[PDB]
Amino acid sequence: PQITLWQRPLVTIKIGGQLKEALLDTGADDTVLEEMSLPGRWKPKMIGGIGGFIKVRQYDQILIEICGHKAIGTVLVGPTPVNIIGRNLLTQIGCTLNF
Amino acid sequence: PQITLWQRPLVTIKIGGQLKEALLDTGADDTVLEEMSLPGRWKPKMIGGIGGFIKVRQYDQILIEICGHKAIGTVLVGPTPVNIIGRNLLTQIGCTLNF
Ligand SMILES: O=c1oc2c(c(O)c1[C@H](c1cccc(NS(=O)(=O)c3ccccc3)c1)C1CC1)CCCCCC2
Repeated sequence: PQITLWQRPLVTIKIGGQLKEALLDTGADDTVLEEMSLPGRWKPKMIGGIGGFIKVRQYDQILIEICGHKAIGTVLVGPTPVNIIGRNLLTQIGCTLNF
Repeated sequence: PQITLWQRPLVTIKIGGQLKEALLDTGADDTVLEEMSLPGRWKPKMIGGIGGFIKVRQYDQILIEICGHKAIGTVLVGPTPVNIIGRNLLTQIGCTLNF
């Protein structure tokens, strides 16, 4: 579809059988989500934001559906203010900027 | 124009007669710039994100040139790690997100 930016670009995602809400963020390289349980083993990571660094748990090859589109890649879990969909997954669904 | 997201979406902007490079961010409500001097009165504020809150100085009605287009709007000045162009200026040059 086409999304204008007069209000926050929020979308529904289906992950692990449940529906959740997330923000489409072109400035982020990675996808970051709130504290939840995921299958498999994990590895550690530090990412910096506008207010400092945070430690996160990294999970690879997770399936996640965004507005009917399917993607499979890395997802990070940690203390974030909202769920974030970043460039790593925006490229899989073929999303672009237009002005 | 159409921009892909295989790499970071960086652009050059002109403010206060100074050249700067910035990141197009659909997730940010406002525009936040690194510590610099601007003319006028300003009000202190707190904005939060990944990692916590930061204190900034808010200036209103600042003119900015972004990739050939003029725009007017609020600008927040403070210790952000990188220059960010948010939704309040992006809407003014009619940028949309498409997939
Ligand atoms: O915190 C972040 O860290 C980074 C990026 C990013 O897009 C954010 C976001 C952000 C940005 C600007 C202002 C606000 N604060 S706000 O008031 O505009 C806001 C508050 C809550 C929710 C959304 C927006 C929040 C966070 C919401 C996700 C990516 C770009 C590069 C910078 C470093 C990483």
